[PDB]
Formats: sequence, structure tokens, C-alpha cells
Amino acid sequence: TYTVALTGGIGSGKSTVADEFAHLGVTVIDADIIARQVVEPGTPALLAIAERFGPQMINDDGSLNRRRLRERIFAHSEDKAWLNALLHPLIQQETRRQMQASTSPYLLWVVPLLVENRLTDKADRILVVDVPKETQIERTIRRDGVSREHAEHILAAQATREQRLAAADDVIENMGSADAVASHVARLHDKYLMLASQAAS
Ligand SMILES: Nc1ncnc2c1ncn2[C@@H]1O[C@H](COP(=O)(O)OP(=O)(O)NP(=O)(O)O)[C@@H](O)[C@H]1O
Repeated sequence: TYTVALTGGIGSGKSTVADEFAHLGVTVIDADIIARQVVEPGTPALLAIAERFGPQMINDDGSLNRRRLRERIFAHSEDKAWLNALLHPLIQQETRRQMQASTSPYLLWVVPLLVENRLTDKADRILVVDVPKETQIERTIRRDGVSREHAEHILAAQATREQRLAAADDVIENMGSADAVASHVARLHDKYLMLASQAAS
């Protein structure tokens, strides 16, 4: 199936761009979303976490207390292997279920570390969501509650903005009016539709 990889640095707003494609009927595969889905309230995976580490892993609303789980892994690195063994098969299975259930002309894959992990060959096209470096820092501080210095360190550990732009087939700047960004998405959607038809012929 024709696949577009959506990449971008921290704080770029990849998910708001991906949502626009989803609104146009595109199947969006996002491993971070799938990871949260497999531990949602009532899931067997969440129960396994609670039965091992305790009921404090479940908030009053039935959801995973993510900070408590991060604290457990921080104190007991051995528990990272147990968590991966529990969750990785579920994420892989749900990823494949969503792929197989798709009926859209192409798939949009949200890939956080495409350039870092050097995956810029497996998708048919690469779409980079770009913002200025200061915009990344500002948005990461707000969403994640980190210092500017922390945000700068994360940027240092990721591919450079220039590397991402260099690898991109298309660039969408997640800046300015939201309506114009949505219009930009619709323009790219048509491009991908025609490319998917070309590939199928
Ligand atoms: N156009 C925008 N203007 C302002 N804030 C935005 C915009 N688009 C997204 N955001 C915010 O920026 C933050 C990052 O967006 P999100 O889509 O969650 O990031 P991501 O790039 O998908 N993931 P990550 O690598 O972890 O940052 C969120 O708090 C969004 O609400």
C-alpha cells in the first residue's frame, strides 16, 4: 500500500497535521497512539501492570498512572524488559490490524525517528512537518513541562532541522493560520492520491 512517512522534530505538531489527513479519510498509523491504546482503562495489559506493580498504577479514573510506571522503570531497569515483552507484541499486532483494516488509497505513517533511525527508504514519500527551532522549544516546554535547557538537549539528540528538510520530499510548515495548514494538507492529499494511482497502474 502506498505509504507516506510523516516526520518532524519534537514540538513540531506532527499529530495535528496527521489529524488533518485523518479527516480526509487517510489511515494514520501512529505507534505512540497505539502504545497508549494497548494500556487503556480495562485492558489486559493495564491489568498485568497493576497486578505486578500495584494498584497505584491505576488512577481514580481507571487510566494508567504513567509517572508511577516511569518511576518503577527508573528504579528497576530490569522491569523495562518485562514491559517490552508485554507491550511490544500488542503494539505490533494492533499496527498490523490497522494496516489490514485500511481501505484508503494510501497510508500515513507517523515516524518520530525516520532520519535518526535511517528509515528514509521504506516509505514511498517523506513529508516533514517543519517549524523554527524556537517554536519547537516553546511548544515542548508548554506540552511537556520541561525547561528550555532540557528542550535544547532533546533537540541536540535528534536529527538537525536541516537534515530532516534535506531528506523530505515535501515540507509542511505547521505555522500561521490553522485553516491554511489544513488547506496545505488538502493540497498534499491530492498529490498523494495521484501518486497512489500512478503506483497502482
Ligand atoms: N499550529 C500549532 N500552533 C501551536 N501549537 C501547536 C500547533 N500544532 C501543534 N501544537 C502543539 O504543539 C505540541 C506538539 O504537537 P504534537 O502533534 O503533540 O507533537 P508531535 O510532533 O506529534 N510529537 P513530539 O515529537 O513528542 O513532540 C502540542 O501541545 C500541540 O497542541
